[PDB]
Amino acid sequence: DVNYKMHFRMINEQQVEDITIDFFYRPHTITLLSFTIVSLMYFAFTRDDSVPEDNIWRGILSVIFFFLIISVLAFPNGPFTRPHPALWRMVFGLSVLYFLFLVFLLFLNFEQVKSLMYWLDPNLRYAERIISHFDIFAFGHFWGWAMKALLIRSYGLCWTISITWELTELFFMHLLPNFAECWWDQVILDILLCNGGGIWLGMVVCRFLEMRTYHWASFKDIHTTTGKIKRAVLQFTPASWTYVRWFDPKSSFQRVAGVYLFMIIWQLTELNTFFLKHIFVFQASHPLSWGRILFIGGITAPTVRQYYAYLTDTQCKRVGTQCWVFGVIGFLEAIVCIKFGQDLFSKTQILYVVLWLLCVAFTTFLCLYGMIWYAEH
Amino acid sequence: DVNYKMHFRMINEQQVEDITIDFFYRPHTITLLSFTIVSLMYFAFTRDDSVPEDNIWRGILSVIFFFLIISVLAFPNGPFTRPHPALWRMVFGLSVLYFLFLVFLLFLNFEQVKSLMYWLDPNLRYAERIISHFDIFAFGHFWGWAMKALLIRSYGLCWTISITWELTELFFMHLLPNFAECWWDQVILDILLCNGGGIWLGMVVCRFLEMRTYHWASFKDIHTTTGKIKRAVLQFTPASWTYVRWFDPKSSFQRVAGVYLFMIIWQLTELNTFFLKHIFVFQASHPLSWGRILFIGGITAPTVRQYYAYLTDTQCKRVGTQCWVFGVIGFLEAIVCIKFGQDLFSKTQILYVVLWLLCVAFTTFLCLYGMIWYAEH
Ligand SMILES: CCCCCCCC/C=C/CCCCCCCC(=O)O[C@H](COC(=O)CCCCCCCCCCCCCCC)COP(=O)([O-])OCC[N+](C)(C)C
Ligand SMILES: CCCCCCCC/C=C/CCCCCCCC(=O)O[C@H](COC(=O)CCCCCCCCCCCCCCC)COP(=O)([O-])OCC[N+](C)(C)C
Ligand SMILES: CCCCCC(=O)OC[C@H](COP(=O)(O)OC[C@H](N)C(=O)O)OC(=O)CCCCC
Ligand SMILES: CCCCCC(=O)OC[C@H](COP(=O)(O)OC[C@H](N)C(=O)O)OC(=O)CCCCC
Ligand SMILES: CCCCCC(=O)OC[C@H](COP(=O)(O)OC[C@H](N)C(=O)O)OC(=O)CCCCC
Ligand SMILES: CCCCCC(=O)OC[C@H](COP(=O)(O)OC[C@H](N)C(=O)O)OC(=O)CCCCC
Ligand SMILES: CCCCCCCCCCCCCC
Ligand SMILES: CCCCCCCCCCCCCC
Ligand SMILES: CCCCCCCCCCCC
Ligand SMILES: [Ca+2]
Ligand SMILES: [Ca+2]
Repeated sequence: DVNYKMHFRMINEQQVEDITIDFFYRPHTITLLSFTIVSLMYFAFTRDDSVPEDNIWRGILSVIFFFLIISVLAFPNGPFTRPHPALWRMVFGLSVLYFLFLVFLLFLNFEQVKSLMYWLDPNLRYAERIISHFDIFAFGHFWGWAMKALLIRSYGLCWTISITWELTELFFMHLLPNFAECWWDQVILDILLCNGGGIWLGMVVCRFLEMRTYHWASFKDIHTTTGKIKRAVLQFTPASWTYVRWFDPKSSFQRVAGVYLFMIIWQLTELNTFFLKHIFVFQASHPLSWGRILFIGGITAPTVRQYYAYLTDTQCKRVGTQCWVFGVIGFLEAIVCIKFGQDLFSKTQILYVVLWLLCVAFTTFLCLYGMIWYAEH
Repeated sequence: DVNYKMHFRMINEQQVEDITIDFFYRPHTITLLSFTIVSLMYFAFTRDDSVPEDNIWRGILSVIFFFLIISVLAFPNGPFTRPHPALWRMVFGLSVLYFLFLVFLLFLNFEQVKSLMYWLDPNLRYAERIISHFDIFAFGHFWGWAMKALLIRSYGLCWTISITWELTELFFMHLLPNFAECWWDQVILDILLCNGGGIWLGMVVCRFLEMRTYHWASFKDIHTTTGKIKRAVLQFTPASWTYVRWFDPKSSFQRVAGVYLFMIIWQLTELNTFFLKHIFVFQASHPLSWGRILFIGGITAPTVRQYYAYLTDTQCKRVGTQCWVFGVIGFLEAIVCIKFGQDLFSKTQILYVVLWLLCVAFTTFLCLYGMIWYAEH
């Protein structure tokens, strides 16, 4: 029983090792208490508040900012400790804010959510060929799949969802009877170039990061100018890497069905992004579109590393809180999409979605046959 | 360095001892996730949302409830572990919610706060002798002072702050030139009877609880129904008691300054309770008054214990997060009172307030002389 509480404190709050510069790791939480009061003392007695709209906006920014200070003090930092554990406490603190925002949205009607997002941006109310198909949003697909394949560490898992989703996104063409988007982009250029190339780069890098010896010197010990610039930059790369193996030659039916739930919460999060963009109409260049994808992408890095630990390690006995909060966010967005988007469909095709998981299990099972038959042969 | 992190975890998250009924202490957080998702599914797909005000109110309620759940998952439980640590995690979560609400209020103007509190309760817009002076609010004063004296374990501190604050509240009579309240109440009945009796009862109970042997049996081991009822009721009393001694015969000036800061924040909280009520006009029977007083009294106990631990224990080296949040809440309430209440005073008497701390240091210094001279004599 000592192991459970000890093993959970590696998933939830990984601790720093070989602390040599103790300035960055020694809490000063009365210089934080004094800074918060003197900051708010300046924003109270000097800031003009004759504009009612600006008071509400600046109030939100301060509530969000001072919830990140609470996150640094109290929230767990996941399984990550670079560049600093406090970044991953503030990354977790934003997950709780987004989770509670989705809880609130579930009780408002459609007109109140539409009016809420016409307050964030008033403009929302009024709203050879290969080269053009690559743009700043192609880097989002490429570098998103490069990051995902880094922590999934499986060609089969990544290509099963890079293929099935881009087939699903092409099937959802009756939602879009206006834009003349050609099918070749979703099946050829996305699967092969953005997703296919991005997966390879994240798998080439991950292979490097697991054959790398992590002997970390101390920033004080180095006595060359180029050496300190080298060690400061490398503080933003992983300290170590865990060898990820999802299946085994003898994998329990609980392990097969834990990987299968992974490929369904994962493949649901690609369905929330598609629908949240269609129900609440905003373009891909709006900060609500790419800002949320960056945030969900940032939550994914410690969620994949906490789901893997719980799924495989036999002494964990608890799922980390960041993996918990990602679970509700992925599921609450679906309810928001179902509740608000009840008019964009007339004949609902959930048969495709029902067919969408049958061909995912049938393909995970082909991954099991691939591994088991390869070990013997 | 090992002791600091170990000693802080005895103040931030005290762990349970002699767990015999493991049902109450084994996390089931995927069941929590499923319950949250199904509850929100029901509230989304069955609740009528044609009334916007009801939508906003129920959204606030649900956000608070699920922040309580998040605090059960992630927030620390202070130095207390009875009846369950989760109650104190939820208490800390409510502390954080109130602190963020105070952060938000500092940017709104007076009219926006008035409109907000009229939204909370629309009625706010339209708003022999000894026996009558005793009511349920007298009971509130009595039991609050009983709890305070229980956690401070000092006649000197409690009586000093009681006398000083009642004198201050009597002095603040130019704020109230309409109600015909006299000095008799505040100087006699609110010192000798209510506060005096509460302090005496709290000190008697603390003396009992620090001479009590806490041999806790197991609810399963007892084989008499009366015994099981007895052990179930006693789960809501402290498991142990700490002998509290603020001063010493040889007390460092740091200890004297820490006790002085403790007393100053205590009297500041009393001032906040007075000024919030007189600025934002709500009567003493409104939930905004007594609910806030109950909430602050609930925050006070782990705050007092953690402040004592940090002040006296030499290996703590960090102040618990609940104490941090309590201090920031008190200071933010003071800032709110200063910012919004700038019209209820014309000639500001801070000389009395300046005189209010000089006579607290003098009275603390008489406590030091009392202890030191008593030990030799
Ligand atoms: C409606 C239309 C049609 C659609 C239908 C579709 C639905 C079809 C049905 C799908 C159901 C399939 C699941 C079946 C049960 C699986 C049991 C299982 O293996 O349990 C466990 C793992 O699984 C878990 O339960 C883990 C925690 C999950 C909850 C947190 C969510 C975080 C999400 C993060 C997602 C990240 C995404 C990243 C994105 C890139 C392991 O089993 P165990 O033996 O208990 O564990 C042993 C290990 N310990 C306990 C010893 C440590
Ligand atoms: C304007 C008009 C006139 C008005 C003027 C008035 C203003 C006049 C000026 C008043 C200020 C008086 C000087 C204060 C000096 C303090 C030095 C000191 O002793 O430090 C420390 C304690 O003190 C602290 O700093 C503790 C943490 C405080 C912050 C938490 C807030 C929550 C409090 C919750 C209050 C609860 C209330 C409950 C109510 C019932 C101890 O010193 P150290 O050696 O560092 O500690 C050794 C111990 N370790 C470190 C080894 C572990
Ligand atoms: C701005 C700082 C630039 C980087 C300067 C630099 O040298 O940083 C060193 C520190 C940690 O220094 P150590 O080598 O003792 O850490 C040992 C290490 N944990 C290990 O695993 O060996 O990193 C940070 O906290 C950086 C916080 C950045 C927050 C943005
Ligand atoms: C602001 C810039 C932040 C940039 C932060 C960055 O690049 O490194 C942060 C973490 C470092 O993780 P640790 O070395 O603490 O743990 C290591 C743990 N055992 C593991 O298995 O990784 O790496 C990842 O997220 C890896 C995915 C990369 C995601 C880009
Ligand atoms: C409703 C339950 C009635 C009480 C029934 C009862 O017998 O209590 C069960 C447990 C007692 O736990 P142990 O007896 O193993 O000791 C525990 C600890 N190690 C000690 O020895 O102190 O208490 C709770 O968690 C009660 C949670 C109440 C939450 C409201
Ligand atoms: C819902 C009803 C909750 C009622 C809860 C209750 O009465 O007990 C809760 C705590 C129990 O404290 P522990 O035994 O965990 O720690 C013991 C620690 N070493 C100490 O010093 O106390 O007691 C106090 O708050 C004591 C003040 C009383 C405040 C009323
Ligand atoms: C893991 C990092 C998460 C960061 C969240 C991204 C939010 C950015 C919002 C930017 C809005 C700018 C408007 C012009
Ligand atoms: C330590 C416990 C804190 C509980 C907070 C008290 C809030 C109660 C509000 C009740 C409102 C009822 C309106 C009729
Ligand atoms: C422990 C009891 C908490 C609730 C106190 C209710 C006070 C009601 C006051 C009504 C006066 C008219
Ligand atoms: Ca696509
Ligand atoms: Ca009084």
